[PDB]
Amino acid sequence: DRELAILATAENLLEDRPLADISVDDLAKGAGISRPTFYFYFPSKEAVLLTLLDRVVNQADMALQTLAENDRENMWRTGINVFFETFGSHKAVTRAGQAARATSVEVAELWSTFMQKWIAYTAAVIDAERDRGAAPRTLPAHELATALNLMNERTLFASFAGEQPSVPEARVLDTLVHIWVTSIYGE
Amino acid sequence: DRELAILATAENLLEDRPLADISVDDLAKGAGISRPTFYFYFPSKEAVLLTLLDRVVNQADMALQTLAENDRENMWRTGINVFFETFGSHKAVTRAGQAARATSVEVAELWSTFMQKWIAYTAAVIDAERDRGAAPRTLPAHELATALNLMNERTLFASFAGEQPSVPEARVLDTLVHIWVTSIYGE
Ligand SMILES: COc1ccc2nc(-c3noc(C4CCN(C(=O)CCC(F)(F)F)CC4)n3)sc2c1
Ligand SMILES: COc1ccc2nc(-c3noc(C4CCN(C(=O)CCC(F)(F)F)CC4)n3)sc2c1
Repeated sequence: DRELAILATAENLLEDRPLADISVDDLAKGAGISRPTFYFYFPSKEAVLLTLLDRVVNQADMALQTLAENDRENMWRTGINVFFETFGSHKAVTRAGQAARATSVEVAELWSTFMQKWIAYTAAVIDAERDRGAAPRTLPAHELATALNLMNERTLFASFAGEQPSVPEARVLDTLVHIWVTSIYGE
Repeated sequence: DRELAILATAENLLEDRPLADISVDDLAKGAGISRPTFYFYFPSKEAVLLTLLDRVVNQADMALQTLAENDRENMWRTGINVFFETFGSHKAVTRAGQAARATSVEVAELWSTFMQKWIAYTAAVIDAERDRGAAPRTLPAHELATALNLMNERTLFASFAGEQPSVPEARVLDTLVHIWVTSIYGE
């Protein structure tokens, strides 16, 4: 498709510079189409990013659903690793998509929809752990799930962007898993 | 000062709308000065926000220094509460300042400088807890401190903005304290 060519070009260019510094002409050129032909597939470069982010969050979400059809530390590590690997494989899209949350209501709403879904799935697993006697009844599961998921969002994305400060990318999985296991199973 | 009047006006208007929708004329008007007189004190509305954020982060930082000159759960709760109360007392400045991290290198660098300072202070306290035998030698203190501080940044600011998703503001302190105590003292 010309559609897939535009998406691949946008992902490539986002590795070099932000969306602000990519023109519809750059996207058309890389995709081997004219400018007006671009506007047939997407109303704006912003819509291209929204589509790229939607594919990445759906890939993470489908990978977590795959896990869910089947030791406590290794379970949480495997689950966190879906997001580490999936977002970690699409750092430029992840970075540009997180920035676009501030300027695009559609990007804000996509990110918010999936965060609510992943928080609800986390809380359901914590509740099942509590029901089976593996985890103590401490905080409300949904509030614990919210903070742990927000920690992961901020910590993954700071590490991938090499922000100062950040956990080094080679330490971020062990770091998050420790905090998830001690806070879910502790006291 | 006319300076203090501009800062107070900016903090007031940021409660109603974002910086983008506040003009130098609104700031001058509220401060009882002309437009050119405004430019005597500040080069831009962006500089006004940078100054407001600098005062708020310094107030938090001075309050934490005050604590530091003197049960483990209550210690961490008191320390987290400096940020909850200080930022919670300046929600409009906090919100606009966090958004400005994306568009102002000076705002990005202020926030990054103080986060490094608070992470280093957290890690020093964790290390002292380990040295005294109160906390086990688990993760590297500085990496644990980084993730817990990033959790607090994201969780406090989502709660204050009423984002979906967020921990309710009346639950956020208990939530963060649980995760800090179990991850610092656990295993
Ligand atoms: C085969 O058996 C298994 C194996 C693994 C496994 N993991 C499970 C799980 N439940 O909830 C979560 C979170 C989703 C959000 N999550 C995130 O980190 C979200 C990151 C973000 F997108 F938020 F930034 C972290 C894991 N994982 S159930 C399960 C069953
Ligand atoms: C009288 O005895 C006491 C009493 C309290 C007490 N608290 C201490 C402490 N050490 O590190 C921190 C963190 C700073 C960053 N922090 C944040 O939440 C930062 C929030 C952010 F700005 F990051 F968003 C959370 C507490 N607190 S030592 C101490 C000694």
